[PDB]
Amino acid sequence: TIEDALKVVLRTALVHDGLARGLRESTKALTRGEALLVVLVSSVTEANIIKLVEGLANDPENKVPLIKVADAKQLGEWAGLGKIDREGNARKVVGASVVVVKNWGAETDELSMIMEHFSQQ
RNA sequence: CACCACCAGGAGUGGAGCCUGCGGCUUAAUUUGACUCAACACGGGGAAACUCACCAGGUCCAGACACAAUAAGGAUUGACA
Ligand SMILES: [Mg+2]
Ligand SMILES: [Mg+2]
Ligand SMILES: [Mg+2]
Ligand SMILES: [Mg+2]
Repeated sequence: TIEDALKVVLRTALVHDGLARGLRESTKALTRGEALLVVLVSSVTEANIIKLVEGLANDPENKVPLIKVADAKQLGEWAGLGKIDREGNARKVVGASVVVVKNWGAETDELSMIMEHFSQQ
């Protein structure tokens, strides 16, 4: 439970339609006040998705949430991309790089837990 | 036995001009069914479009669902001039 509970803050976020999944979507979404928590890959390739979304979320005003995690293929199952098959093993999905969140669909204590790790260590 | 037969009759039709239905001819198409009574102002069929089925052209999917493929560093949709 050492900071891999970001799945459950994302999973309750999806049920209240609050993930602007996708490089195009996220970049559009976080170029407004919608940017509420952001999740990034470490690096996929060629370093420029890494440059681009970081510079937009590093604006000179308060809107700087940023969380740095591992490769994208896991991350799509960490978000909602449907591969349930009513819990069956089959992965029919792809992996996203940048998920930006709006409104997080919840009141979770893990939601309480997560920002504090984002704030204090 | 019977004016969907005759008798004694009446009013006609068949002639004419138009209206309408069928065959034919023509047509890109002149959509089609029904040929004695028991087909032919019949399909309640008096069709400008629609009806509409025919002809000449142009859109759309309104091809459920399942399994594969594709694919959030975009599977696909819409459009101003
Ligand atoms: Mg006459
Ligand atoms: Mg007729
Ligand atoms: Mg007729
Ligand atoms: Mg037709």
